[PDB]
Amino acid sequence: MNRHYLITLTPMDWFFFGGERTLDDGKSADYISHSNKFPQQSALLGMIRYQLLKQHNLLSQFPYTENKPTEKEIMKTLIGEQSFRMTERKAKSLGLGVIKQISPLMLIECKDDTSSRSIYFPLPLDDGYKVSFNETSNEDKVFYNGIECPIPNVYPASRKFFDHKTYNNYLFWCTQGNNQIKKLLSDEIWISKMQIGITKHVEEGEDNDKSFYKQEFLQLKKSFIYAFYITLSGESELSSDIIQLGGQRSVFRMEVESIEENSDIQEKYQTAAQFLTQSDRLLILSPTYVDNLKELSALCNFMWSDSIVFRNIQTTNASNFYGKPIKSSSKYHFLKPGSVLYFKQGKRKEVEKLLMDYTYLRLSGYNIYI
RNA sequence: CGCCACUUCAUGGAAAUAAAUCACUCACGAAU
Repeated sequence: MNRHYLITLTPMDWFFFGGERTLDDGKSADYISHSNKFPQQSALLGMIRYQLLKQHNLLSQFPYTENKPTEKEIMKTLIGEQSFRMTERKAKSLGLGVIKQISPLMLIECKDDTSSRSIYFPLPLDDGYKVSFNETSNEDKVFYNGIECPIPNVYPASRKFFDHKTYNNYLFWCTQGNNQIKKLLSDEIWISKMQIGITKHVEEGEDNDKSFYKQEFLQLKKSFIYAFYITLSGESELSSDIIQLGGQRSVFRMEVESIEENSDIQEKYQTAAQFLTQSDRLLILSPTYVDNLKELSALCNFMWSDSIVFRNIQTTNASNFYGKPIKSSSKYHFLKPGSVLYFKQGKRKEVEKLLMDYTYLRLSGYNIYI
């Protein structure tokens, strides 16, 4: 039937998950490139597809080449005809091969024990404060670009009011304790180094395009690994290997573990995130892509949200795999993890319906909440 | 007037003292 795996990635060296105004972008190519802390789920999909072809010896080698029909059909049945695409955001099927669903990438801490792994999540933006939202006729009201919404009274749940100077919840990641949420600073998880690189020969070149590039390489602290859950169609197999995930040939180690069958991985991820639940808000655990933010703000009053940029590399089975890849023509803005959507009385169901209507994005571990 | 010699052969003090003990300039430049 279907087969469920847990896939742990261990950084062998300093990795580089980059992208936005990255190098070789032109328009002041901006040699200084900073690494994103996580890869896009598209990178996860592509890595899975690349390794699936590696196991079956179906990769493209040598300069521009061709394909015979039967290997084309086996690539169809294994990986799919087309990469992760934003245009298929409302397709009810993943449009790929044996891959059905992947959980959002999760940060996992591996203590030196048989003891289980602690799952670390970004700290909710509302953690530490209470939002009361007093609404009995006009007593206070705010317009967000021309929409009526209640007033967000925010107090430190410890009265005073929200001092943005004290606000440091965006710098923390959380995990479950006995009954205390364990807060970890982002620096205690990711260490960064700036690298200076040049081309030695020196030929005719112009700045941002000849030499002298600086890249941010991230290292993940000792006992921390990246993980996700995958469902495969059952006629394939995933083998432990050494992978390339990210930019500048960032090399990782796959440990593929088979979890017991009949296990919906979405329920597993939500069980992991259960300790952050609050009855009055929806916690965004992974980037979300509501097609109308004004529509969402209609039913949510205070959206304690941030934004991340998403851009995808678009390739098919027959594409120049050695060349400037085709990037997604549109830049897609996603809701940062840890974002808080505060809804009206009731009305939770149709905002959840708006969030889950992107079933293709739900399957690629994006619009996940708790 | 005649005759005639012996003795002694460096001790004490001063044995280095003071002034200068590194100074100025350059402390990275150009292309990338």
